[PDB]
Amino acid sequence: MEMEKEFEQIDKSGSWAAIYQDIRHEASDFPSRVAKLPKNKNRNRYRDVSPFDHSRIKLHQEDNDYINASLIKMEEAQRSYILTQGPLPNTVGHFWEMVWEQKSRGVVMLNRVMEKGSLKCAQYWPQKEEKEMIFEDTNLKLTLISEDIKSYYTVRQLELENLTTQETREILHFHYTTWPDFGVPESPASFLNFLFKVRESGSLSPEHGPVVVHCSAGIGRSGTFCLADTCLLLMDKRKDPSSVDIKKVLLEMRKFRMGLIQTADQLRFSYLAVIEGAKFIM
Ligand SMILES: O=C1OC[C@@H]2N1[C@H]1CC[C@]2(O)CC1
Repeated sequence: MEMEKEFEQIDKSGSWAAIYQDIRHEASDFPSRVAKLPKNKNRNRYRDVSPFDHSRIKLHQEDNDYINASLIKMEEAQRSYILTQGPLPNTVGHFWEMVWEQKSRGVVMLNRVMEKGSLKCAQYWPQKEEKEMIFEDTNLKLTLISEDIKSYYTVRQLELENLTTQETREILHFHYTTWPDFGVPESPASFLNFLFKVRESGSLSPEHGPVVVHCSAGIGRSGTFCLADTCLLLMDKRKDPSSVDIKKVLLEMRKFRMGLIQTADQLRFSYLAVIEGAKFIM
């Protein structure tokens, strides 16, 4: 079925939970043996969210190459994404090592450091120009260059220096700051505006490594971001945009990381975002 009228048909019939459970039943199950090794316990935020072995990002290190991060490679859309958990106190150096080694231009953050009165990820970037951060375990230096605070999101320019080689690179930090502590946004308008700002920066384009996108677990809000982006790109590429099947795209993405889209409300919000976004594109 088309999307907008399939949407109204699920609303009128109140069957979002059943649709979402079907997706959960059909989703891929691949091994995640490296994630579960005892030496990696303090590298995982949640015991039930792990990268598959076949798609995990490897650190360029011989001691321990493990990070909780997955490469989502979308062949028809010609887009790739790295989805990862919010960094932990003992993985902030690994996080920036990955950004460096994968040649990423942009980092997309969809959570606040504290939500619901608890810490959802480490404070992993510097908050003042004159107070830079050094990660001694991976030999990187990170400096805040500029910050632009808007009503729904903040964009930061960062300098990452590989201290072994003295090479430097400019990284863009796109921070969506207004996702509610509970539920999903009422309108997709600010989320779509944010997506378009990330696109306009070059951070999603083939002349760079894959964008790094995270929330707390790296599957819920993060899944919504890449699902909406890929569906909109396919609607532009194809002769028949009504042939784009959001459930099929989501199942394709779940071949590369488990659990993408965590609730039926996040599934409905993803439909809403793609529907509204397709009208603005034209
Ligand atoms: O190989 C790809 O690339 C992208 C996904 N896919 C097939 C199935 C679902 C898609 O979204 C479109 C066709």
